[PDB]
Amino acid sequence: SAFITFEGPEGSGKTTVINEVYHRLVKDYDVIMTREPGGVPTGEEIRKIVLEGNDMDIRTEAMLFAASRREHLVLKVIPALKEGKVVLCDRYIDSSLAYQGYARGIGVEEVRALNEFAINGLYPDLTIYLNVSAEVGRERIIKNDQEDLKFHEKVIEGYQEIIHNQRFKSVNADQPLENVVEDTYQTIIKYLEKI
Amino acid sequence: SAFITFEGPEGSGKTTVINEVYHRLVKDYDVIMTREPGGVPTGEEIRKIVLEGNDMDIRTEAMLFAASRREHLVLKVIPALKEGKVVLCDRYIDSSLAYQGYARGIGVEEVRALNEFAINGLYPDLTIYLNVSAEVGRERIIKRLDQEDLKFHEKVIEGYQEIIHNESQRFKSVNADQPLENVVEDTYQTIIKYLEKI
Ligand SMILES: Cc1cn([C@H]2CCCN([C@@H](CC(C)C)c3ccc(C(=O)O)c(Oc4cccc(Cl)c4)c3F)C2)c(=O)[nH]c1=O
Ligand SMILES: Cc1cn([C@H]2CCCN([C@@H](CC(C)C)c3ccc(C(=O)O)c(Oc4cccc(Cl)c4)c3F)C2)c(=O)[nH]c1=O
Repeated sequence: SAFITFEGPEGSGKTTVINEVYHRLVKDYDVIMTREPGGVPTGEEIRKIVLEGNDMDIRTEAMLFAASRREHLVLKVIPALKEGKVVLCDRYIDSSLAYQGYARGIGVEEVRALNEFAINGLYPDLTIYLNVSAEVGRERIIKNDQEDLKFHEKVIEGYQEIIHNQRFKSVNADQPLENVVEDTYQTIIKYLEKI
Repeated sequence: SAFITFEGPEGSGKTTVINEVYHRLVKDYDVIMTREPGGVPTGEEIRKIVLEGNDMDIRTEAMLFAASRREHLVLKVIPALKEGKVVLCDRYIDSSLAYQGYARGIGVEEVRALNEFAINGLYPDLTIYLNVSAEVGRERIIKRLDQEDLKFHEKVIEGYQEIIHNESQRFKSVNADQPLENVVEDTYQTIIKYLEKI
């Protein structure tokens, strides 16, 4: 079994990368693709509260992302890992650290303590960080507003901080998407072939 | 002026909602309600080709929906917007993305390329998505369905979910699982808030 998370800002090619890597890994592994809340009923109800939120307090929002994360982990991820699956998970603890911790300004250490309560030591085996520059990410976002640009920059600064302070494998996401996919696939295969 | 589209699967109460919201808005705004082809002659003739189709190729069907869309946009929508009107439109690009792109399986990116050729930058100012769960929607549709109809209905909803996830800024999702009086009220309030923001 392997619990592989994928992290990055928007415009990092993360959607293309996880989907193409899934289509390649499925030939050899029992693999699933998921994202929180991932169809888990309690998580889905929590997601409704977050998305129906009118100017929700940022700490309440962080605690709801954390509760959705625990439900998804306990009812979807852990059962799949027990079946020996390779779990490809789009966003996990590091998204809360970059978005709630850094970009929203709650503080990375405070959001870490919250998320460590939520995951109770179940950190990923491998975390792919799609390392995109703010400028390349901006162009992909436009294809797919000073405040929006500044928020995108802060998310990237937050990710740069989290990795500055073992499971992380940084992939150059400024390359064309074909190369980002190949490098991510090779990084995952190298890990899985080591058990 | 404002160009407002309404989207949703069948069973979302979309017909009832737009007609009721339109009736209330008419008292206060220079507003019109339309849908494609909406009486535009070329659009009506294209509509006949689509509805008389005998197992029509899904790509041909998409191009005809896009051709009706442009004729309606050029002849009805754009002149009304130039006259300063609020235009309420029942189904637009996102219907093609969810139905032809996702549910019929041509591909959302391919159908978006087709429809961007048709609308030539005229995306809605606001799109109201009547967000119904597959289960409530099914129950409204019955107010049983075969396995092919349920699966198609579920794919349309999945498609809309994916389209709204990748382009949130334009969309305002209204909970359509609520009784229709509340869906009407939430939609009306969302629109008033937007129009007063102009
Ligand atoms: C996992 C994680 C993500 N993110 C960000 C990532 C960028 C997208 N962003 C929002 C944007 C919208 C509010 C405009 C966003 C976008 C889409 C959705 C949806 O599922 O449709 C969504 O809902 C969710 C998602 C996950 C859990 C719950 Cl409970 C609700 C959502 F929150 C959430 C954090 O900030 N922290 C985190 O831990
Ligand atoms: C705008 C749009 C809608 N839809 C769907 C939505 C659900 C209804 N659905 C059909 C069902 C019938 C075949 C049983 C359906 C139902 C009624 C009619 C009519 O006008 O009476 C109809 O004709 C049209 C409608 C619009 C343009 C043209 Cl050209 C022909 C029609 F197609 C069409 C797409 O799929 N893509 C799109 O872009």
